[PDB]
Amino acid sequence: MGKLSEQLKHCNGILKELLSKKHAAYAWPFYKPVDASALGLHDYHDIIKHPMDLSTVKRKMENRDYRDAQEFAADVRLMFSNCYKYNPPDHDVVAMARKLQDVFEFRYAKMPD
Ligand SMILES: CCC(=O)c1c[nH]c(C(=O)NC)c1
Repeated sequence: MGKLSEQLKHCNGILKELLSKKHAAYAWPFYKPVDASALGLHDYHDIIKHPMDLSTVKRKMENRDYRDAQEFAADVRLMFSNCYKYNPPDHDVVAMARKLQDVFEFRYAKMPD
């Protein structure tokens, strides 16, 4: 297969891992779009202009929306950045984001050339 295909297989592997039971204890806040209204976060969409979550990343991967690994990584990192922008840095969800980003960055680094 081509490099872009092989790199997107690596990306799909990472996505499956981020959604796996292994990481569920800290990944679960990132599974679905933030329901701002339901959670009482009435300022969320004033602060976060581009919401992102792992179900949206999964839909985009399934729809062949991602043309390369860089585009995939941009959405996963946008998801983490939204968490660091919105939440005070001492909040539990930020610790969970940092742990899941550690999983992401270390495996993303193993991208086949
Ligand atoms: C009620 C508080 C709450 O559930 C929450 C706060 N921040 C987030 C978040 O950034 N989720 C990605 C969720």
